[PDB]
Amino acid sequence: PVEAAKAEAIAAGKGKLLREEWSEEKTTGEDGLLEIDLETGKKATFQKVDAETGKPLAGAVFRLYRFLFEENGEFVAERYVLVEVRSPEGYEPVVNTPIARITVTKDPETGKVTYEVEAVKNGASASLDEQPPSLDKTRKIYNKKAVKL
Amino acid sequence: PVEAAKAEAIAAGKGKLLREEWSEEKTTGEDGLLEIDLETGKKATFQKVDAETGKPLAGAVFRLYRFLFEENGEFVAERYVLVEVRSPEGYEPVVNTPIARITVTKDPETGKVTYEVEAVKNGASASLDEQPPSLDKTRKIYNKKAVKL
Amino acid sequence: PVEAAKAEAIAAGKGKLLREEWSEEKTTGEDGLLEIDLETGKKATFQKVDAETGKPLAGAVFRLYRFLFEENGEFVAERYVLVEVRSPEGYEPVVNTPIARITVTKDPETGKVTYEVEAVKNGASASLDEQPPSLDKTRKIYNKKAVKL
Amino acid sequence: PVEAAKAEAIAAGKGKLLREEWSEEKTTGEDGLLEIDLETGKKATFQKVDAETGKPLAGAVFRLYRFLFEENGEFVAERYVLVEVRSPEGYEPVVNTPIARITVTKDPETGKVTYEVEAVKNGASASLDEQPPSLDKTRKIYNKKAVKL
Amino acid sequence: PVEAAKAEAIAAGKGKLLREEWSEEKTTGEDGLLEIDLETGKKATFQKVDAETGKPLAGAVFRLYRFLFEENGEFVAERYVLVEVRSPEGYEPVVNTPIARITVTKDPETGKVTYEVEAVKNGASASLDEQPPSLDKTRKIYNKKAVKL
Amino acid sequence: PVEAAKAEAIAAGKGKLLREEWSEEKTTGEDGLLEIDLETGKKATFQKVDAETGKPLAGAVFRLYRFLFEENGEFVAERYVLVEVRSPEGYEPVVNTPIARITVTKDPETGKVTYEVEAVKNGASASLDEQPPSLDKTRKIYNKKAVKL
Repeated sequence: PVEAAKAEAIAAGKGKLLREEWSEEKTTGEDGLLEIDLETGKKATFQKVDAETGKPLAGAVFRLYRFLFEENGEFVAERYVLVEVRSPEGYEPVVNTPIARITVTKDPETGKVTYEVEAVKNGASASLDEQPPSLDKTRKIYNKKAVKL
Repeated sequence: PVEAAKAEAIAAGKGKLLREEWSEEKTTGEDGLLEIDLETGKKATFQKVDAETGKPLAGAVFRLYRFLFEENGEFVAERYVLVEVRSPEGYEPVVNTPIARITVTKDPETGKVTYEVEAVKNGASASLDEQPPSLDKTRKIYNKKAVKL
Repeated sequence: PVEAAKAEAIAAGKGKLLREEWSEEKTTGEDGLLEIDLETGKKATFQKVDAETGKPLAGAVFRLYRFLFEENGEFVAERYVLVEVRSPEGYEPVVNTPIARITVTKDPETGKVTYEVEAVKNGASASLDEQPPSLDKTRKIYNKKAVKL
Repeated sequence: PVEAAKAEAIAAGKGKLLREEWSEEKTTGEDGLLEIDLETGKKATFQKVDAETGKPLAGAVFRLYRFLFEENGEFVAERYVLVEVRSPEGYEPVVNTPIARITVTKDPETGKVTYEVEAVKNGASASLDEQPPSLDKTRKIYNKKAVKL
Repeated sequence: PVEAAKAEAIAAGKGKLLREEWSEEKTTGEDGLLEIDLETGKKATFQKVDAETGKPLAGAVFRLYRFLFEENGEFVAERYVLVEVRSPEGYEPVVNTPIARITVTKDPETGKVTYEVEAVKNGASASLDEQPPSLDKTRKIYNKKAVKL
Repeated sequence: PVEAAKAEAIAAGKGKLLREEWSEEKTTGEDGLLEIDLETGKKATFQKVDAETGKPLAGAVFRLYRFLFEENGEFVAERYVLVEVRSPEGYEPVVNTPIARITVTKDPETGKVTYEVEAVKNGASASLDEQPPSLDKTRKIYNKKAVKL
């Protein structure tokens, strides 16, 4: 979990680990919504939905890990990793699996904050949707239901 | 190992990682006993026994990891994790698997030290016994022997 | 990856984690060569070769992780871990698997730097060769090709 | 400066230094006002005034230092120290002198944030006013003007 | 205070700061005694006495600062610094002045703990006595009384 | 010393302290020369000379402190501070006084290393010369001799 999150958060190039932080475990409601507030104050929105019906799912537990890296001995990178702690009941198990990666890159020539959301390419019962990496719209997360009999 | 120990040690709520420490690898003797001395000076006792005969087992290697967390931006939590490095010879392999979790919670209203021992719910050849979480008695650890032919 | 590297780097005895560092991802060329420059300035040479033909392999991605440990509350240990990020195309997958461990032990009685290269005993499609642990010669790394049909 | 601020910020009891942070140097305007935003979002207001006429003073440079302490091995204390970097022109010199100390004590039994503002008892040309230690009103800071001839 | 203690604690050679810790403020009783317990468990004894009469002095406030240094990129040095926070009433003021320095040097060839007590050569109203630097006997600290009229 | 060096090294803007390092105490020879090797490998040259005769001075003790700062929550600043530990014998005392400040600013748009040497504006018996802030030439340091009778 914490290191798999760290491996997805580590960027390309020389680097150093400065801080490991995490939020509280959040439980999705009937709207399937997960609102994570970054340190900069921006809200990144995710939605846990059924991979077939698209119905929003309650009972899914998430946790957001925050990593601070020194990059190239010149910058401080802030990389977030969203982890699904528990899949919703009746759905295929997703225990401590990273889903999304958020990179906060501040423009050096006096620019505003820029956020970029990537997906973790790991075969699991849950996966982030495919969309241009920006915080404009809500990013869906699909969960495979466990078929009985 | 170190992060699986960290994942079991991370509590519920906002948190930050402050320190990662570990003891020396200890090898159980014929009494099967493992005495771990916490930073507070208290001795937590564990016993490696056969899951069927109950005989105490020698040759099992353990290591105790100590994690310091900042919880809710107000407290410093000290969470220990016992890890079995190597199962005893002739027994099913248990390599770098967390077994127990110890939480040191000091009462804020001028209270003494309180210790709470939980078990790691991970299907493995070794597992901690079931008992009220207190350092009153010795907590057994059961190991499954590898049957030949 | 990062913690599996940390588990191989942790030595025997009381210890504490001080720093986690990593280099840039390096891609082996047609010579199969991987030159890693330690903090002391010494060059450790590795070569990615086919486990059968011995041909040097290009396209393999490596990353070197550096860990600083306080050992026994008296010394500062510097332990490197070489990790293969991606196996060369057409070869069996080796994703984020530690391969080698390098220990920098400086002689306390005013001695020069001494380097010791061990191998990670984990069954994988890639493995370090067998040789006395010293930085005298190039240490080969064997990769199993994926046979088609 | 930084350590004199640290000495005023260190509380009574066992303690450890976790983080040293500081804000930007702020320059008082014609209103003499200095608005410092703590990490919790609260605004502590100070006013640089003449010790005799009471006129608000511009040109005074301040810097706010933030210290994180582990107290008694159980809590994380956040102690702020206001430092006057440069006195206003024509006034007696106050170079890198601590003035006020702010302690953020969060009630452990699920209570809101409580802030307490103390003064540094060091004989200098500038000094904080005397008032109950709370963030209800603006705390004045008096500066002694340099009389000519 | 904290940095003047750090300057006396910094040894000769390349070094790095790892941890800053301090004990509680202790107040000398009628016996003038100050018992400081190092992390290793040893007790270093000091006695605050009048520089002329030799009478033990009560009301003196002390604080022990503990510094952890990485020395020469090979060792972890533990350097203590005793600081007199307040001189006893009726005696010349000694505010936040370092007095003694304690170095814990563990023998590398499997030797026991060795402690060495030096004095801070700073002209002040209080000063440590002169004695071979070992924890065998109680080290006196002399205080100059303020003569009236 | 260490904090006075830190105060001169702290730049303008939001900041955080990451590391405090120092070199070995160096003693100037008959050439008065002091060669400090930064972490980047560049050599900054200083020369201790008499403020009147200009004769190079031996016996002066220096120490170079290195500070790593996080600036504006985006960059990692490396600020060096040269401190004169002891003035040469027969010269006015200069004990633990900062002299020069070196800032290593790497150009963000893929530029080489740039070094800038400032002087500490503190009235003392020793002072750095006046020259454009670059590592092109040797920067002299003037020392006032103590006149007898």
